[PDB]
Amino acid sequence: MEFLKRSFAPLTEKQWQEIDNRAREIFKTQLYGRKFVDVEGPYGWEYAAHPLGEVEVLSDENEVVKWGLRKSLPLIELRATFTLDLWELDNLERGKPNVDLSSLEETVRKVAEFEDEVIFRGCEKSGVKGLLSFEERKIECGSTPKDLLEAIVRALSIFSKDGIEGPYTLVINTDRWINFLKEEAGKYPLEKRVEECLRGGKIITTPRIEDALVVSERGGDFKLILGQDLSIGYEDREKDAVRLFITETFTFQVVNPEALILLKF
Amino acid sequence: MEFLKRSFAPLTEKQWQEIDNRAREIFKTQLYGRKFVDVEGPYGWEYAAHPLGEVEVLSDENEVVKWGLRKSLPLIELRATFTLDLWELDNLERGKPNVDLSSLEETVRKVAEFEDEVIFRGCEKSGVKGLLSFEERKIECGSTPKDLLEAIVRALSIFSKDGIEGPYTLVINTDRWINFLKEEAGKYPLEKRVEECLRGGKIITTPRIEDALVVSERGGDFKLILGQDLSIGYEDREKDAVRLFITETFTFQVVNPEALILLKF
Amino acid sequence: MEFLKRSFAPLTEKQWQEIDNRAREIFKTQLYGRKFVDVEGPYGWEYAAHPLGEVEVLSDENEVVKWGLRKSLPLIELRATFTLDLWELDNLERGKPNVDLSSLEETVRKVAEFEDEVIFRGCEKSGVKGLLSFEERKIECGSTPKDLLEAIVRALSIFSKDGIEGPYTLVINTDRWINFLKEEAGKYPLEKRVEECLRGGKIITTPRIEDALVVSERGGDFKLILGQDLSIGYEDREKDAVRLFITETFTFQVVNPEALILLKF
Ligand SMILES: Cc1cc2nc3c(=O)[nH]c(=O)nc-3n(C[C@H](O)[C@H](O)[C@H](O)CO)c2cc1C
Ligand SMILES: Cc1cc2nc3c(=O)[nH]c(=O)nc-3n(C[C@H](O)[C@H](O)[C@H](O)CO)c2cc1C
Ligand SMILES: Cc1cc2nc3c(=O)[nH]c(=O)nc-3n(C[C@H](O)[C@H](O)[C@H](O)CO)c2cc1C
Repeated sequence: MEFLKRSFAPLTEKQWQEIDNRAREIFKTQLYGRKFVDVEGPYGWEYAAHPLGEVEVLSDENEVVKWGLRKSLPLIELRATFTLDLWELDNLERGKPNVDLSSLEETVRKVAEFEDEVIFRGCEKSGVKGLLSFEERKIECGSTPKDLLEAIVRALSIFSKDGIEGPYTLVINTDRWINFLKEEAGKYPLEKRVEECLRGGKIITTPRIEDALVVSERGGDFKLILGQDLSIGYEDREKDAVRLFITETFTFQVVNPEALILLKF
Repeated sequence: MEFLKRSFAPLTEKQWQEIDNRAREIFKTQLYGRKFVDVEGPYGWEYAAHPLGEVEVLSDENEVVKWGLRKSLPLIELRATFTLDLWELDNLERGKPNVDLSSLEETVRKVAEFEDEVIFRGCEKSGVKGLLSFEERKIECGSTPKDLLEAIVRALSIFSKDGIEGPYTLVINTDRWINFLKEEAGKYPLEKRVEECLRGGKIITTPRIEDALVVSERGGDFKLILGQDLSIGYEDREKDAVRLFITETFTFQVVNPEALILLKF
Repeated sequence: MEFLKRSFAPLTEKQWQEIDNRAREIFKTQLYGRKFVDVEGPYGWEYAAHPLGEVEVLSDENEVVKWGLRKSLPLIELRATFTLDLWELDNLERGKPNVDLSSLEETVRKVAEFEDEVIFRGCEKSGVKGLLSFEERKIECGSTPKDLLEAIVRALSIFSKDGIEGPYTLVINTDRWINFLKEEAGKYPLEKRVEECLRGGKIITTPRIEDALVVSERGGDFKLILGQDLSIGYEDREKDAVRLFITETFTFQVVNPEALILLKF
């Protein structure tokens, strides 16, 4: 990847490795969307659009030759920059085990948050529709631990009436889960009951939403399309610091809206 | 090519061959643009857009993460229909050499004219710019046969001052050429003089323009991009007739505007 | 060639190739002197002077030991600089076919003009004498197309009286050639007559002179001596631009002044 001009920066191999290994760890645990969707393999740094499969007509009614245009989806590209310090970085060659790298982490968190916002709520100027926008898949619930177990059993019937099968998964907030655990105290464990009602499912707690939703994981309903994965590169040299950046290119879409249910409580 | 539903029409092999061979001949001689441009090979019935290689910025000035969208060109698709007669078509099996096929020819001519209009004058709603739009490549001429020979020699100097080489070609109207031939009568032939001033070039007469232009043919300056070539297919059956159609998908662009000169007289 | 510090510039192989290929084309057609002289092979970046073969005496008349110094010609070295833009250059990796490179071309033209001026008119401070300085090889002509054909036939006799043979070539201005072509209109072609009078020669039109001259091309009368050919290198990096330069080292001389005739009209 020669468009990332790495070999013109005054660093060594050990310093490059130390920089990469720290960002990999945080990206592993802070990307919540990539836990239950599909990913389509990289195409390259020159890919530009993804086809939809239709045509719109722009000619009159009485003409002999008739014509129109094809339709597609554009990709999104991002870039974010930060700085580091050379004397502090150079203590690694004298044998120091712990070095200060706070700016890197602070930037990584914001990039992850930006990426999740599009999957959960969509983008207006690009023509993307998110999960929380389908308002014909909502059902009502209550505020006691009993209504949750009622609602799961009600949802599985609607799933069966449409032909959808496979393992099922629950995605829920964190404070509500803690409140439920506090309210149910001194009795049979609640995780066991929930997994038995799901018939061998899973629970995922996140701070990105405000209520709960239920999905199926047979495969082929939510797609994320990548051109280039997340990468780090070099920009310029200041008086006694260096400047680096992070980049990526992507888009997202939803195919079958019948494998998703929203709970309101 | 199974999207052209040919095998559901009540015809035989000889009738299909007779229909194809007549259209090929007229398409060979009525497509004037394809004589001096480049053609990029077919990509398929699902190709949708062609990339340009840029990005436009849509974020604010003070933000930490910045983003934009990629850019491309959409393709154009066309379709035209006509009808034929079964009893008249069926005399071919009794041994008749000449059959009436006038509607086919009348439709082929209009399709060819539509295709040439875009190359010579562009399309507003698709973002295409044509040859006659570059107004900084014009020079002046006169109305006598002497000024043409002066203008060619003047143009070759401007060609040499930019680094452009290769064989050269002249494209001119028809009535003006006939008038020049009438005005020069009883002297040395004019084609020989013109080709000697071009230093071994060629002359092309067409009814599509109104003046003359000079181009170079080294290769790599005018591109035509095809998805699917021109094809014939079947639609439905009327009381005692049949209905067929013609289709294609394409786009066009100009790379180096320095291999083109326009003459005004 | 390691004195051209190329590998310290933030560019890639494709960008270097794109920069070289454009300058080669313009240098090919804008160097007019190198069409009918001889070139002596490169000697290196350390060559400094070329010997003439004489000695001048600096001692008195009555002395017992007598001495002097040898004589030679010094070489000329040049350098010219320009700047380019990084974001615009970086669109080549996204797939763009046409990039802006105007400063390079504007500098190349001036370097070519500087080089031709020395061959055609000489240098005072270096001790070089040019072609248009030999005033004992001039003959007179007129302003009609007939006098040119008379003058060529007169010149070949003077050539034969000295022992000079070989193919012959005519070098002439451009506006005068166009005026001659306009004045001779409607008759036998003029290029054929001129080449027949030259007995199988060639014609070269240039904007560098004001009249015509006739030369012979048997070999060994006009020499151009090179130390290093034309080259491109890297200087420094500005805020968001880069700085590059062009260099060369040469000299020139005339051996036999009897293979050259000047026409005045
Ligand atoms: C013993 C010593 C070691 C130093 N080591 C480094 C170093 O590894 N990196 C660095 O950037 N500056 C270092 N400096 C400081 C450097 O000489 C200077 O302060 C700045 O590089 C420019 O003023 C060092 C200074 C001293 C006295
Ligand atoms: C001797 C004869 C031959 C015919 N051949 C054809 C034929 O080849 N194709 C056809 O469409 N109709 C043909 N017809 C006409 C057909 O029977 C009828 O007019 C229409 O097909 C429906 O009314 C023929 C009629 C006759 C009397
Ligand atoms: C999406 C995006 C892509 C960019 N690409 C480049 C680039 O390829 N080269 C460049 O010099 N600057 C680029 N810049 C601008 C760069 O971040 C910044 O403007 C200057 O490099 C220093 O301010 C880009 C900016 C954005 C937002």
